[PDB]
Amino acid sequence: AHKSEVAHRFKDLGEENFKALVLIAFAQYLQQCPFEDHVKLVNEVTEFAKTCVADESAENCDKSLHTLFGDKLCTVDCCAKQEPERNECFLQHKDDNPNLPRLVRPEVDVMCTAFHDNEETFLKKYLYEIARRHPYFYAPELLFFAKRYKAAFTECCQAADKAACLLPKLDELRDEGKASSAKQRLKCASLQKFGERAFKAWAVARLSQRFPKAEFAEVSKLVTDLTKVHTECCHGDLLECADDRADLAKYICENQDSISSKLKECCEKPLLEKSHCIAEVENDEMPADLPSLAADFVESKDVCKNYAEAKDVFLGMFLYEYARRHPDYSVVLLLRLAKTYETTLEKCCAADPHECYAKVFDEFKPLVEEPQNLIKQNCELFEQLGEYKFQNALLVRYTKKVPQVSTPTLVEVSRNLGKVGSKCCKHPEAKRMPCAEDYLSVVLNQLCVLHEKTPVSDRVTKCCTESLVNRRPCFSALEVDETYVPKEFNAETFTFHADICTLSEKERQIKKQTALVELVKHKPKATKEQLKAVMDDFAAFVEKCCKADDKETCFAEEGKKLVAASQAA
Repeated sequence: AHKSEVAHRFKDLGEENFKALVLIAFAQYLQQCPFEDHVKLVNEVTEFAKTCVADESAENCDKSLHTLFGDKLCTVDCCAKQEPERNECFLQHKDDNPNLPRLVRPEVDVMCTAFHDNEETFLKKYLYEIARRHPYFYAPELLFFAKRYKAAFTECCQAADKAACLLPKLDELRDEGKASSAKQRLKCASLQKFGERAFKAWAVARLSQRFPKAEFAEVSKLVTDLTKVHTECCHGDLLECADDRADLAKYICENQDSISSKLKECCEKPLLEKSHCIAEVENDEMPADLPSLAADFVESKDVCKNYAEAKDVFLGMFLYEYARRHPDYSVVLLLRLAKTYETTLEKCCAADPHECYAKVFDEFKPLVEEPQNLIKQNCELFEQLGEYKFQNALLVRYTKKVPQVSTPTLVEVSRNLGKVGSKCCKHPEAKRMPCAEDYLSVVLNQLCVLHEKTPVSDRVTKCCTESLVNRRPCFSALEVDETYVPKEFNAETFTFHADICTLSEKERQIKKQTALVELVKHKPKATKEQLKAVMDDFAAFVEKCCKADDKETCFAEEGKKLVAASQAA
């Protein structure tokens, strides 16, 4: 009996997780609102929520969570709209690249002092700042990040060397957070742009790979519940999303016996760690005697009838049975193979159907080989180059493909592309295609959503809108764009300053990679040798001025000589 929905979620979630998730919701709905205004609205909804728990029939306790949350957000556009369209307004204002200050961390002493001052406020500020910069962050998972963040401060602020303790695990939480955010961003793009059916296929493939002993009926139930959780989170219904995720972890842990032998120690963890664990569990071992797919899906005389009479269950079963047998294939490849199976059946069943669809698996061969070769070639390139130089190679390659894309986006995307080598090439080859290609889908989706805000490349739009599961081959097949009009060297392109001499290795790299993008934009048809000449000359230029007696003056004078020697080469 859910008479009051805010009381229902408050009871299910507990006060602490309830008010954290309301804060996340508000910061993702209005990314530009100051922290103090948000905390004020959160405390008010929490106090009102308590009245509802005290009396579900009290005034306004029957209101939808959107009506209640939107009303408080509108106490500080969308606010002129009624609550079927007001929520859609808020959601659609979400900004993947908000114009917000770069979050710089102060000295370790200053942080530990602010933490000891008010631990609750310190943690709220962490939630607020991450959620406003990542408006699709998987909300229950952000609660896990905040728990680990607090634990790092609790422990390390009482150590002898507080920075030697604290900073490595903050940096790990920061990097892990941006990876988690990108992964969830792909789920939200899948659901919002390509619909529930696309996400459900994705979930069937992913869960069948991980839980290959599970029966189809079990996988389907898990897929239905998982789709509901992410539909809610991606639609900003964060309290429901977190509640249903906990129910799902509970269901899975109550049914390990029929799902996976690998869930044993995930299901012993506390609430948040348990759900985090299940979502990252290693694939279970597949059952030993699995029959060839050919019998039921290729060589039965009933394929066309079953495909016509029971299309969704039939193709779902095909994907389940194919994916559970192929932990070595990427998820997007399995979805490609499922689409190919479906299209071949549509053609064959309308034409000797039995002879036609007897050869369906023969079309899978080129689809399987293309990613295998892509990964083999790039992993050996990564072997001889290393992460940084591999990034440089991909940066040039992708700038040539889509030169209209903004330089910061090209730099961030390509650096993330390069990290696939350190992430996946080291793995044994069996796990290497799912590692590499499913991570590429996350990073290309970052390109898609960063570009969608300010569209400039027709080919990016084309690859991003045509077909989710074909995106990576789409981008891989692009060659150098001959229609781009090259950029002229201007003042913003170059002219370097003495601040470059003391940057972190990471910021030094980013600034050199930024310059690399710009001179590719200047001559998109430049060969590797020409790019290397100009970049070594820029390198020679940065070392001379950094160690000159008079920095900033060297940078101004030789900086003009550099752009002159670059536009000449």
